[PDB]
Amino acid sequence: CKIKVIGVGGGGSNAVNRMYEDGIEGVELYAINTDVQHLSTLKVPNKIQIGEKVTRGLGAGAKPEVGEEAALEDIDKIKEILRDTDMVFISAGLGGGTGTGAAPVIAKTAKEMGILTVAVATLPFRFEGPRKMEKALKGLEKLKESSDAYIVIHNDKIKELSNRTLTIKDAFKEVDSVLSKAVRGITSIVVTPAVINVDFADVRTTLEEGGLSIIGMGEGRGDEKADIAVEKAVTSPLLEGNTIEGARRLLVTIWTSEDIPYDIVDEVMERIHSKVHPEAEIIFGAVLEPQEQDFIRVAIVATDFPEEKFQVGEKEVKFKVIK
Ligand SMILES: Nc1nc2c(nc(N3CCOCC3)n2[C@@H]2O[C@H](COP(=O)(O)OP(=O)(O)OP(=O)(O)O)[C@@H](O)[C@H]2O)c(=O)[nH]1
Ligand SMILES: [Mg+2]
Repeated sequence: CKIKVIGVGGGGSNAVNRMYEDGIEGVELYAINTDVQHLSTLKVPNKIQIGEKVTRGLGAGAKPEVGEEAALEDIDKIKEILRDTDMVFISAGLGGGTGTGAAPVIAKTAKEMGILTVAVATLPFRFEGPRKMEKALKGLEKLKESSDAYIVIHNDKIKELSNRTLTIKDAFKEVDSVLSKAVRGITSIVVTPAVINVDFADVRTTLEEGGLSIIGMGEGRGDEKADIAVEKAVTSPLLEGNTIEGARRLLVTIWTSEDIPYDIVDEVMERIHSKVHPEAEIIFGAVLEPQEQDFIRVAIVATDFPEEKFQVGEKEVKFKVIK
């Protein structure tokens, strides 16, 4: 199965860099940016500029329209990277110019090529201010038109669920860690020899035209680990306003330490089926978590919601038209 992960803009690129550092295997990684200095700092193996003419290699100045133009100008570069691909993850931090503006053009180009197109988009922290969030939400409306599924993660939910950080740098490292777990949990059950592999065909049937997608993760240790992990995952969505229990399709990854036998999945999946929608179609895989002991992590990607709505702080977000 040919899977690619494409980071778009600075934040998106940083998440893909973390995936590389975390040892993602069996996938080809790319970083796309209009800011050439930032590209030069990355360890991601494939580094691609867009927008030389409109930005001169100096970034998009927080203007999504310039990110969009950069992608359109260089749509040939994008098509070349997307050749011979089954699935692509498009990782973007929404709220700047390049991720916000270019991600929809890359997504549309992939989807028109028949590639299973999964956006992995963050919404900004509250400390980034109100204008970055407005721009993020406007861009998300274009990204959704262009994607099979769009996983939306609100950085404030990561902060709520994580240790206090003392630098903005460290706040973003926690975001990158979560995004990396989220993506590696899907890829590793398809393209690496796993505890329980899933067929790519099943990942496609789960995510194709799924639309808004929400993730929740939970860890469990010791004797009650299945119940603890499942309860935490289902009650810890990384986007508010649409409970994981209403989704009609779900993709579940069970990470297991080496000492936990595979049949832990029997109990996990019974508990998940009891908690979520009775008619949900759920596909699941299992993969090893190195360096852990007496441990599982349950990660749930929930999609195919009845309504493509969510909440950010005190704002209920709906889009104009759902295709
Ligand atoms: N995963 C992840 N996300 C990050 C990271 N850093 C940021 N920002 C980017 C903005 O400055 C503060 C930190 N972001 C987020 O990226 C969002 C977009 O910023 P950007 O990716 O730097 O912007 P761009 O797509 O490069 O657009 P430009 O061409 O610079 O206008 C921000 O709102 C942040 O929430 C990071 O290291 N990892
Ligand atoms: Mg930038």
